[PDB]
Amino acid sequence: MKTILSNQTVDIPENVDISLKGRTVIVKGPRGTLRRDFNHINVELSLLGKKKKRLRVDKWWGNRKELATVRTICSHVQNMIKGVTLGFRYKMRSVYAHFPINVVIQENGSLVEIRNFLGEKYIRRVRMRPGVACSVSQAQKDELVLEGNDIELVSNSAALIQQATTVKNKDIRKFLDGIYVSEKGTVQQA
RNA sequence: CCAAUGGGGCGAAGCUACCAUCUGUGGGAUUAUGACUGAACGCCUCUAAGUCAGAAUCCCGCCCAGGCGGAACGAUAGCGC
Ligand SMILES: [Mg+2]
Ligand SMILES: [Mg+2]
Ligand SMILES: [Mg+2]
Ligand SMILES: [Mg+2]
Ligand SMILES: [Mg+2]
Ligand SMILES: [Mg+2]
Repeated sequence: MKTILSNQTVDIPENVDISLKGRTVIVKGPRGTLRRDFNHINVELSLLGKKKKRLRVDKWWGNRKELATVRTICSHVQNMIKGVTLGFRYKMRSVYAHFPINVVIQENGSLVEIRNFLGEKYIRRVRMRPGVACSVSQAQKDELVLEGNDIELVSNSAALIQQATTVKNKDIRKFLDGIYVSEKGTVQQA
């Protein structure tokens, strides 16, 4: 049936000062600014309270499919606040059996050269979205580190190289090779 | 010269043979599929809203023809403003 009211609040930390024009939200703070346009979701955004301490999202007279769309806005706003405060440092491992996967990074995090995967002479030049920085960390042999603010762009850049390092026309249950996401965390801790 | 091209050789030009030689292209949205974020369902989840990769398929290009479709320009005789 049409549920008369569904709502969920987001308590924002004092380091962040959010605002909104219409239904598009912006989140700024220490690391940078992140925007998201909500023109597909059709809800009410109340930015109430002095010092803008909480964001409320209403849905009036919507059945189950639009009631499912209420918590996802809360989740995207909380992910954006987490990206602005802390960030998204996706650590990921290069698993191989025989051939060492040669990974190097061109243009300070914009492109990844992937070489020597199952003895293939073809190289993969996988380009990240601007905003995501790829790097090789210290004290670890096979490691790729993806830094960024937008969880969409960082995890999409992870999925690009994870689907680039795939084994074709073989048994992937035996050939356990490729670069795979290992740790999903933040840049700085809290 | 005649023998309805008399016959037999070689043979210009022209046509001709994968029987000689030359050439045959680039993108877009996407199917299947694999995924990202994320609820419904405190968790999970490729999907519900949103997003990515994606192909002899589809469409466009390149190419062939040019609309009872247009075009700018030139010259306009007893002829136009
Ligand atoms: Mg086989
Ligand atoms: Mg002859
Ligand atoms: Mg001859
Ligand atoms: Mg395409
Ligand atoms: Mg799908
Ligand atoms: Mg796509």
